[PDB]
Amino acid sequence: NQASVVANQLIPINTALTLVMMRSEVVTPVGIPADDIPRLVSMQVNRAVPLGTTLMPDMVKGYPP
Repeated sequence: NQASVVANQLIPINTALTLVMMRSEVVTPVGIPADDIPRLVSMQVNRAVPLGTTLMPDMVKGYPP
């Protein structure tokens, strides 16, 4: 029942995250926790993230839990 951040649209490379890009969903494997969505705003991804992909810690520049 742990929810993760999932891409609500394709997120292009080297693009700053906004709220409309991030939804929460119970997926496996588990990625960045959904509660970290506010922290992620304005952070950039280091690769394109397709629609429906779980955001993982290694995808986000500067992310540490």
